[PDB]
Amino acid sequence: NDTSEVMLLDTGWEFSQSGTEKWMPATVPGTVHQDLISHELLPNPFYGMNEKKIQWVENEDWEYRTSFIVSEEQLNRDGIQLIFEGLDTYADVYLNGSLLLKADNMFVGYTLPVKSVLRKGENHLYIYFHSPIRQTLPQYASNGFNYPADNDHHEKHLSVFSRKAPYSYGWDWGIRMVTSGVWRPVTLRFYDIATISDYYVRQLSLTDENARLSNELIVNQIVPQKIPAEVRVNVSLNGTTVTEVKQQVTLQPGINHITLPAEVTNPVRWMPNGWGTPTLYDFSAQIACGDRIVAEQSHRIGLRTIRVVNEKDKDGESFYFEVNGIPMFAKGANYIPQDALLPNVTTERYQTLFRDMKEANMNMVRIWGGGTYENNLFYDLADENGILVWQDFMFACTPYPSDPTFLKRVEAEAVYNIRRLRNHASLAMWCGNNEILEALKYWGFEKKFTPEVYQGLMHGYDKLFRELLPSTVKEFDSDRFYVHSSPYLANWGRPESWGTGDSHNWGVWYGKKPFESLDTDLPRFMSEFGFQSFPEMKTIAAFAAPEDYQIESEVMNAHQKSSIGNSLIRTYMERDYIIPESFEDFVYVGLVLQGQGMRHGLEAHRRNRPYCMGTLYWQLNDSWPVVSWSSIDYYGNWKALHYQAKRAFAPVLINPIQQNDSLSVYLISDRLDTMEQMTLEMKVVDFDGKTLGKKIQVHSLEVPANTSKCVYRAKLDGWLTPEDCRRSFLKLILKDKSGHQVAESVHFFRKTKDLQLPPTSVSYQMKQTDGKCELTLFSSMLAKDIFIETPLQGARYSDNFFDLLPGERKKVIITSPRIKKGEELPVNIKHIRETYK
Ligand SMILES: OC[C@@H]1[C@@H](O)[C@H](O)[C@H](O)c2[nH]c(CNc3ccccc3)c[n+]21
Ligand SMILES: [Br-]
Ligand SMILES: [Br-]
Ligand SMILES: [Br-]
Ligand SMILES: [Br-]
Ligand SMILES: [Br-]
Repeated sequence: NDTSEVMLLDTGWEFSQSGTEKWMPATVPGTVHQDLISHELLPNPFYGMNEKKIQWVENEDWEYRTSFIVSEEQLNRDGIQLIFEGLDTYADVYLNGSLLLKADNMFVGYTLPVKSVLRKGENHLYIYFHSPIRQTLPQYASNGFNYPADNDHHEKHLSVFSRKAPYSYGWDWGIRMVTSGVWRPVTLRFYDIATISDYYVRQLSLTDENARLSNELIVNQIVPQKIPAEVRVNVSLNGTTVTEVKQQVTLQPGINHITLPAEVTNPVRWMPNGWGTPTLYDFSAQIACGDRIVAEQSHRIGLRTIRVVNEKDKDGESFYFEVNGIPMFAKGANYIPQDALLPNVTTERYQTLFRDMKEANMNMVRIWGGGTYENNLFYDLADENGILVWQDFMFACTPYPSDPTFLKRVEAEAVYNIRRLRNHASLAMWCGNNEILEALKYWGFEKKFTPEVYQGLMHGYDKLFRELLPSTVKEFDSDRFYVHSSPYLANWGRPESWGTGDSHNWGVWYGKKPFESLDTDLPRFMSEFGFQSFPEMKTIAAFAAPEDYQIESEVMNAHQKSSIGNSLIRTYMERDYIIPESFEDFVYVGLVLQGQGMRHGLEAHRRNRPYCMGTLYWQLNDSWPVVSWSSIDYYGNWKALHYQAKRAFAPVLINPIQQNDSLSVYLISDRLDTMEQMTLEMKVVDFDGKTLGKKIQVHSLEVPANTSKCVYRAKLDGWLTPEDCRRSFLKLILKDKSGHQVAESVHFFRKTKDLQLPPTSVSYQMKQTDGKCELTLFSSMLAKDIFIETPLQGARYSDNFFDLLPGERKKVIITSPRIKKGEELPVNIKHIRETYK
């Protein structure tokens, strides 16, 4: 890119428990815990009851060291800069006898001038990590009260004192592994003249005819002389220059601010998943001094507008996203860290997770505030997949300190990550925290703390979430939306508040409300709602024994962290399904349950646009093997919920909704084009495959762009008897003028437990080659909610958790790199009727 040389300090690292004098090889970026595991100095933290057996680690201090060589030629470069993209958390960094840095915030990258401290030959780097617990014990003792952070799984709630990933201290789906280490890369850059400290491509305006941009560079010049330079910006698309601009300057020692306007005529816009291509331009800034390009930085840039509209209206206060001027109904999920040990998350795992969102027709992900500001790769993948990103700051569920030192650390991370992320097309909004305002209003505090301490907490809220964070966003990301808290007003126990802003409706699960309540309890935007399930058996076998297999054994409860657990799964299951006697069948039906109940809500929210303008379910993914609200387990396996979210988020959806012994059929489209001259066709089919009555035809339908509309209503009485309702289903297709199918749905008229399901044999043929299995499935009679189960971790399915309709063949492709020709894939097909006698 330029004349600099970058040395990655990713080898030759060793670590030691402080005070032992024993050193072992370590992997950096990494964690103390992984380094221990890799020498069998911890048990598999995820296996069994082993969580208690790993806790001692957080009490020790840990040292890391490496050495490296610098040449006489490198040492004579104008500048040499050591960069820590991440240190978790309290780290004293020494290089060749110099204390370079006393680090104290996991979420901040540190850039350090080191030329004057480096030596020709061997150079020695030592990092001392103070235990974040022992570091903060004296701070807690001075505080005189315990912050109410119930997800911090320790008697003393020390999490609140440290700018360290909240979930690391435990959460209601997570293991406590309070880890330390060099968690993101370390980089030594040898360079001449200057580095580009920041490059911000600021969009000033965008219309169909012109995008106007301001390229804002901050250049740190490291030599004593004034240096003539030319700044150049090249804008390209797919390798071809679109526009190019330049500016002469003379760079002064220290910081220089440079602004170059650029325009792209007839811009090709970045569109979200579902509405087109997520086009990205390549913007490259260079600093040229004489012949040499001494510094260069590039960003991929998406040209689009995002506006969050949050305005008083007749229904209360709206909360929705307008993308490229068009209201966009949000479809997605809440994202949590993908591992207890962040650096174990590989490039491949990030890529697969985005394939999983894109394939489920999502257009939004919330990076929830108990995790981390995600790495650059996460955002690059969001940009290239058309997925909008809601980014919480990293504060969740408790009030936090607001003393001057604490607020300076926070300001440092807010500036760092805002500048880090603000060039991403995907980045859509910032949210000050998760549930802290709700917590302060509703969760009991005025009777847990003195009135003085409670008042302090309330003024402390404002200092951080209503002043410091919104001011920082206004300064560094001024055209992006900020809201101080999610949910900002609406509270799930208070119906009167549901028309105001975004909701976390935990009436389902925590309030024990039936899934049917999601049809009536409607929000303006659902930013959280959820339901737990045990993960499938091959994941259970990664973490439990057949002994170790009851819903409330020590081990199952050890793998449940919500305030209840596993009893609640059984309670809800009983409402809708016959509860199976075996543990394996109970796991299967609980997957089915979570998928069917949650998709009922996803459909209610889309059906009720424009009152409701988004749904993000809790939660996408898992950080370890566990029972949780996730749609995808720790090993990448889609639960039923993920297949059902795909179906519910389909661009065009036929949604039959039955209430009060009556059926309505809604046609729901997130297409940018209107469909004309459409025909809905339906027919009742019993479980043996025989049609009941005649086909019903609704012709001449239009499905306008971005709308949900009722096209058919019929009372059940006079049409089907209670007996038929238990013994048949409705098949629904939507087709264009010429008979081409654009959508299909199936409807059942009774709860699954009330269906008279025939005993049946799902048979299959298989064609297996390397990487691939093609199965053809057949059953003469209905097989309900079939699960095609294979022991192969992370195998992918074209479909799963679907009703196999009577006498109707169904092709399913299974893929995995570990599918070998001639070593046939174990396949177990389960279905509802098989689970009881
Ligand atoms: O409990 C599941 C999820 C959480 O993991 C996550 O923090 C997410 O923001 C969230 N919000 C709630 C609702 N609020 C509470 C539930 C239980 C105890 C305290 C608060 C539930 N959940
Ligand atoms: Br330097
Ligand atoms: Br520097
Ligand atoms: Br300047
Ligand atoms: Br605010
Ligand atoms: Br009904």
